[PDB]
Amino acid sequence: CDAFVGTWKLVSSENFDDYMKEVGVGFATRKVAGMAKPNMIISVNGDLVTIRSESTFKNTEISFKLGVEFDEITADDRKVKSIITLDGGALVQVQKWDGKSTTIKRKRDGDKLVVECVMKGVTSTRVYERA
Ligand SMILES: COC(=O)c1sc(-c2cccs2)cc1NC(=O)/C=C\C(=O)O
Repeated sequence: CDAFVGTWKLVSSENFDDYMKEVGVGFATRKVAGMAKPNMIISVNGDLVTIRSESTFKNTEISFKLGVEFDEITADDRKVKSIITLDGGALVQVQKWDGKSTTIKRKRDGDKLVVECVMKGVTSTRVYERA
């Protein structure tokens, strides 16, 4: 996942509130998520990949190996089982909890890192560029 390594800053967000509503995120948390201007910092050390999200409002970090299930507490405070794979050159994360699932796809497109979050056909698109 060398293509993904770096510090990325948010440049656009589309349909994020509706996505969060579909997942079940509370009103106040959606408000915070909507106004935050996060950086996404991706690094690799051998077979261990780390993805950090940082803003004045919230900091999250996951460290994982491709294709190995791990436990995660999400930014919106869900406890999920996550599996991340490299699928068509994209990093694809599936989160499962309470019999539900959502997919977060991170892809490289030109100079952009495009993040697509989908649940039950509701999709948010958040685009990042190098900081
Ligand atoms: C279902 O809930 C989510 O998808 C939440 S809550 C949240 C928060 C940030 C700060 C407080 S809560 C961020 C996200 N998600 C993305 O932020 C996912 C895409 C990204 O990395 O840009």
